[PDB]
Amino acid sequence: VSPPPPIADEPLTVNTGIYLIESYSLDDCAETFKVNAFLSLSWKDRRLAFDPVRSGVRVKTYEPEAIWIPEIRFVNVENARDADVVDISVSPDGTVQYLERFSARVLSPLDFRRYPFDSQTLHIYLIVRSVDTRNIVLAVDLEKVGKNDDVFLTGWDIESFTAVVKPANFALEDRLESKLDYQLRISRQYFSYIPNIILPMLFILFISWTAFWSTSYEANVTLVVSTLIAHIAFNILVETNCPKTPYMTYTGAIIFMIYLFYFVAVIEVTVQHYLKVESQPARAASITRASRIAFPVVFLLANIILAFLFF
Amino acid sequence: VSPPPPIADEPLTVNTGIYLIESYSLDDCAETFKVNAFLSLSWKDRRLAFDPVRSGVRVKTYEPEAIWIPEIRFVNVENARDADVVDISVSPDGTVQYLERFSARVLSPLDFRRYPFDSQTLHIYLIVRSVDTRNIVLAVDLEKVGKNDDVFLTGWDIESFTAVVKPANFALEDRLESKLDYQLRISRQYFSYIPNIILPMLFILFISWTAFWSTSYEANVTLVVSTLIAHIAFNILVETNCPKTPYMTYTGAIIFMIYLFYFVAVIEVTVQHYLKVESQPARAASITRASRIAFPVVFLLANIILAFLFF
Amino acid sequence: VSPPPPIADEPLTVNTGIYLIESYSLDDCAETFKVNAFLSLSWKDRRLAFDPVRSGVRVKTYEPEAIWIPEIRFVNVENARDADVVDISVSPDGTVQYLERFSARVLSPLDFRRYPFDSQTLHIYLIVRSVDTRNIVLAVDLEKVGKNDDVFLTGWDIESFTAVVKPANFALEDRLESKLDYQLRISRQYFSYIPNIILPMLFILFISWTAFWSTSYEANVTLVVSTLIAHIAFNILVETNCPKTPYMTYTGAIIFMIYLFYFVAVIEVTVQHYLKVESQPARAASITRASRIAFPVVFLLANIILAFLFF
Amino acid sequence: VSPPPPIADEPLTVNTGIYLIESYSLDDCAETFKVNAFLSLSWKDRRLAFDPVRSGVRVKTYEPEAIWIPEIRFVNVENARDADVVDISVSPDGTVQYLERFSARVLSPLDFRRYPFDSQTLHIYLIVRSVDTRNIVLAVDLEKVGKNDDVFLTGWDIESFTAVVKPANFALEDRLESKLDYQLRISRQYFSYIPNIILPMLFILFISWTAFWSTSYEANVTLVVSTLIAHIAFNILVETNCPKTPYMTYTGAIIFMIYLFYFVAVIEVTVQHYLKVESQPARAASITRASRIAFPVVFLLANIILAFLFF
Amino acid sequence: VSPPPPIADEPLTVNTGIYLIESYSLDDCAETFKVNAFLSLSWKDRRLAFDPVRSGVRVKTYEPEAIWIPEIRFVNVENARDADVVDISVSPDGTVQYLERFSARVLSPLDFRRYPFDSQTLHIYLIVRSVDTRNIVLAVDLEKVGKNDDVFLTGWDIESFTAVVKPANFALEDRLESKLDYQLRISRQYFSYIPNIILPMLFILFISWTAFWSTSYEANVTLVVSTLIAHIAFNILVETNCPKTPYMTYTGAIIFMIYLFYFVAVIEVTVQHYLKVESQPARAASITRASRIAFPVVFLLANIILAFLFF
Ligand SMILES: [Cl-]
Ligand SMILES: [Cl-]
Ligand SMILES: [Cl-]
Ligand SMILES: [Cl-]
Ligand SMILES: [Cl-]
Ligand code: NA
Repeated sequence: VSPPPPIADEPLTVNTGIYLIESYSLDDCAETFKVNAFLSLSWKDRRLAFDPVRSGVRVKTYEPEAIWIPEIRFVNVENARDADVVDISVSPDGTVQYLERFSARVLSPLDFRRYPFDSQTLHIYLIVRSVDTRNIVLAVDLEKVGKNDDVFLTGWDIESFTAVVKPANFALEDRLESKLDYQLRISRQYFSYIPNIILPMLFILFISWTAFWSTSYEANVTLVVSTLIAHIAFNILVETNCPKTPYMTYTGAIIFMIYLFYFVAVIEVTVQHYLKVESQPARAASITRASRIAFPVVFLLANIILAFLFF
Repeated sequence: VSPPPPIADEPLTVNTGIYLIESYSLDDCAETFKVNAFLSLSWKDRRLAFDPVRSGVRVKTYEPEAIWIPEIRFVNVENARDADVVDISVSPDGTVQYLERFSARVLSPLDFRRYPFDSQTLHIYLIVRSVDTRNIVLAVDLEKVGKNDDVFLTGWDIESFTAVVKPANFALEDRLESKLDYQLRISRQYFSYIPNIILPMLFILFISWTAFWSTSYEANVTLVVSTLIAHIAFNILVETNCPKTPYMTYTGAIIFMIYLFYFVAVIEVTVQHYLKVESQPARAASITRASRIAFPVVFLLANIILAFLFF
Repeated sequence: VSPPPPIADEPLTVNTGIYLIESYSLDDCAETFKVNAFLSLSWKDRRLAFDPVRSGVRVKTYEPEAIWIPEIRFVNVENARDADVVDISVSPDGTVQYLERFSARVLSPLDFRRYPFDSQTLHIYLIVRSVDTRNIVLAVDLEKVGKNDDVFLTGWDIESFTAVVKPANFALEDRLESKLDYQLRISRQYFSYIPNIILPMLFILFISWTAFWSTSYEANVTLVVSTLIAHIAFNILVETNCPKTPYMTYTGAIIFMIYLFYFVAVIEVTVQHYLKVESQPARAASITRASRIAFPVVFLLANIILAFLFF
Repeated sequence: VSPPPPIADEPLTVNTGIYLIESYSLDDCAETFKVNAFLSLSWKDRRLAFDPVRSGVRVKTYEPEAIWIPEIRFVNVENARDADVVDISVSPDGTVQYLERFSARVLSPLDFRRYPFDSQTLHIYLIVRSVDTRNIVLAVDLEKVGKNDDVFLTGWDIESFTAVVKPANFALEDRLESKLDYQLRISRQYFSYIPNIILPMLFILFISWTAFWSTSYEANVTLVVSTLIAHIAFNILVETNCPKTPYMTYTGAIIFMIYLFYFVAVIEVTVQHYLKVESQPARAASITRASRIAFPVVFLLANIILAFLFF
Repeated sequence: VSPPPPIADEPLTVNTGIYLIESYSLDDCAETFKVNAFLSLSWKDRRLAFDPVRSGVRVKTYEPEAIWIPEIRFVNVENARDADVVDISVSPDGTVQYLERFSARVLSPLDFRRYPFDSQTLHIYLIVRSVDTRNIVLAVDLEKVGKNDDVFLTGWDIESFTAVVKPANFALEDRLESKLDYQLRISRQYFSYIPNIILPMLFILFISWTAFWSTSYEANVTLVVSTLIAHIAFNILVETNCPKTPYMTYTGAIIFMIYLFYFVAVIEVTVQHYLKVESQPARAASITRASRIAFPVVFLLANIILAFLFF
């Protein structure tokens, strides 16, 4: 089999559609997600045309091997998609209706800057390479683009599944490629992060601030250091959940800034003790009394500034 | 091969049955489980009919390629099922009896709200897409739906395996699709969670309450902070075991509430020390004495409340 | 190809044999193990009979596709076995000698009650489904059942590999099934658990009991809490190694009971301090002196009871 | 099919090109990366030559099985590449133009000496084995070597993708082989390591130095020991991120040297206490006062020497 | 196709050779390694013989399906090798020269007794089973056994790749099996273990010994218990790197023995405090003074004994 010939010099229009059946495995570290969907292809092959009155059959059904099917591939897949042809139907005028069910691991980058209050636009790129005989061009049949209502992605809210109707036609290795952009819009469900990471992290910090109502250096040292470790435990836990970035993330900024607070609290605790030993507890008392107000305020204002910069 | 033609205008009824041989790999985080079962299919194809007298056989055995077999797929599978045809039998009246043994990774959401005292309904959705020639509809042959007695799912009690007899018929890309719902009812074996997570977590909490019978700030600080840390160790362990959720879980609520108890115990320990230093140990004594009763009671009442809200 | 015909009304006897080449990957959490073995099959197909005079050769060699082969499957495999036909030999009378080399992940439950002093019986179930023409029945050729001397399973002692000679014939989905039980007997190598988990865990426990020869509440609180924490560290480690169970395990019982010891040691340490503060160190001295003897004994006695209940 | 025959005694020149579509999964521990690219091959096969006049076609398309294709393999792949033929075009002189899309896991060693400030040269080796008929030699068509602009590798900056134009021709198992070296130049994005590992690690060390402004042995012991533990937590985190090497890495050297600082700080803390107990706090005061300056300087100096040796 | 017939009653000699292209993924816990190599097979088939002068062609090239190839398998592979035939060449005399490129996961046990100063002998066993017609016997063509210079195995030094020239001929399931032993000799690169595990572990132990120059029970309890904890962290870390063994390993012995040192240090710290409280600090002073010398010596002597027993 060879491609359908052009009537006039026109490129072949392959109408495409992706219908999500399942979405799963959004790997933050790998910046990948798995998808199970219908891929619909539609193109006119005049060689396949027939008479409905005399043939008595409105639609003719073919096996993939029997006819010419355009070689459609995904740009951003890890391995080539696992596909199973559902149906091939030919209308009397020779319009072909291809339908396959596929599953693929899609590689699409994520912006972690606003984590865990981030939204993402996942991409699925369809592509066709033009043949020497004729040029192939992709189009979106919006009728055949959608998703099942039950499509869920654990820890995410699925906003929309749409296609950018205008293909990106360009030359690659002295031939035309026609690229389509399917978009899955999702927003992270930040709920869990509040009682699991954010609040426990704030409690340990506040516990270290009780050192401002204590004169016991040994006690204070213990408070600050111990709380500090725990901060370390949470900080590390996050790095694991997260992917390394060449930029700062929201949570990353909060976590880093909290380290400075522990460092300064240690300084205060050290200073207060030094003065007490040097028999000048009145200076020490002033610093400790200032610290009781300053820390919460600065910590609080600093957070405000950060949230402003990030949102 | 093409589908059996309709006598009158009727849709084709494909009788289905799933018999579980093996159940395994219930991944809580992935919300998936693996299954190994028999899939039985039965439909009438008049073109295949014969006379037992003329033929000298009361049954006819075909190879998949030889006859028309309905394209049955699973909706909620990760990848398309691994299937091996066991047998295809034809009765003299053109009644086809298809049997395959398959294995598949089924994606079915879980409700973690009552963890680890939760029960789940796992779903296996069978589907058939109608062809241009005729409409296909699924039915349940309850005689061919079951499970082996030895079917086990590690850390779960297998309640039942049943099918919702009435299919969910609907349009998808202008073709009728017949969807069937097979249900595997399971309930979690919470036993382990008592000596592994629940009791150790209560012991560390109770140990922090011994600070209410001590005047040593340094000793008290150590008691609360250390225990808090251990609680942190346990709190983190759970999140690894359990998926991030946009709702609170039972264990999650208990764990979060316990953080508040440590926070308040630190406040009490701080308050008691402050008064002792300000040469007013009679006030301190009252608060500490109140704390000894108040803590256990409030803790206990709060759990009662939570259990009420969750069950 | 169809099944061979009966010469009287008899069922077809398929003689089986499994010879283990390799056993590996015993996953305790998954309750699975991987196996690499020879599967030998023998049945008689009179339709394949030949005169060595005419054919030239005393034994004929066929390709699987060329002749009828009984559909033998494994019941308890995760996915269908990876098999490669080593040889298919036919003797003049039509006796077929089938040899394949396969590899499979077998799902077989484990009893953790006596961990790490447990022994297991791993099962490999062979099965055949009878056809409408004739009934198929499995048999064990004990001459072809065995294992290589070099067969090892990391962290386990391989006791025996035997077959239960009598098949389990039963009806399933209105057809007969002939099931065979191959057994791999193994016992855990508990050696490692002594210097890795058991002894370090006892040392930390005994370190806490040194609080019985101290009057320093602050030092005691450190000893008991710190050591307690370490126990926690070990406790979790086990849980990672082990599977959640609906029953208590030996190690699990020891670990849980040790928590009670820390809890009571904290009580003693609290009690002793309270009395010392209430200016009654003679009562405190009696309790501490009793504790020095009571603890080891009770701990010791308790272990005895536990070992008795478990073995 | 057999190889094209030599006109004169010349070896067959196969022109090659690799165009990266996707690069992902750079595993530091495994020293591997996954790639998805176009592989282009071009050679002259006179047997396939045709006259455009009598044929009426400027090009001819063939199925892989129909013609002779040189057996090109990758040297450094884990498993043989997953390839799909995109197009095979024959020009009138019999110049074959082959194009496949492949995906492969490439094994290429990494130099960790400058981690996380290291750059790497990833290699992809193309190879062809010469046949008994004629010698096969590889060449680079620089017009067909490149990468998509959107090619990204998480946590790395992609510098260049080039080919060493001159093949490495040599003998292997008594046949000549033509080897080509494709190079992917990348440099690590060290950004993250600063707020995640480097800075937290410096803060904990500096906190240990507050012991130089304290006379409380118990507070100092706690300060150093605790901080030391945190370092330990960070040290372990790294060796998990980072592969074991037979050489020292930059971060590894910093981490190891920091251990010496804790060890010496413990000695100082011990010495200072010993003197204080021996009723000679003037000596102790001198050592502590020296330590306040010495540590930062030595630490600071030590780093310069290290950074110098490593860069 | 059937096997080549014997001229005289001789068994068929299949000359073998394995040439390592790549060696990777040495999994200590799994006791496996992955290999990518050339497998060469050479045997003589008189049915395939031809005339050089008459034919004009020195060598004839066949497709695997066209001729008889001996069924060579690997004994110790997890799954059957992924093989791709590179070339089949027939000499006039009928000597066939087969060459495939394969990749396989080899299961070969490891001796951890001297870890991390251990050397291993990895095995690759080639096997052939005889047919009813004639007996097949393997031989090593040392000219075709080797490895690429660039073959590396992360964290290991590759010593040699050799073959035991004489096969192990034996009967299994009433047929001859000819087994060959290919050996990959490797020695572990212990460098990393010194600054990563060994030295940090010694530093924490020396820090515990500073308790011998302190009279502060509270400080000593902290020193010994904390450091002890750190030791635990390292001990556990090692357990993750290593596999459970039925024997003691070198590192395992060092780690276990170090626990005894902490246990005895706690006893000393307890004893010293008890005497101080009983108003007898002169006895306490003697024990502490003895301990300072004794611990290093015994620690040092015991280590010597251990190294002697292990090497
Ligand atoms: Cl694709
Ligand atoms: Cl399916
Ligand atoms: Cl099977
Ligand atoms: Cl390849
Ligand atoms: Cl093999
Ligand atoms: Na302390």
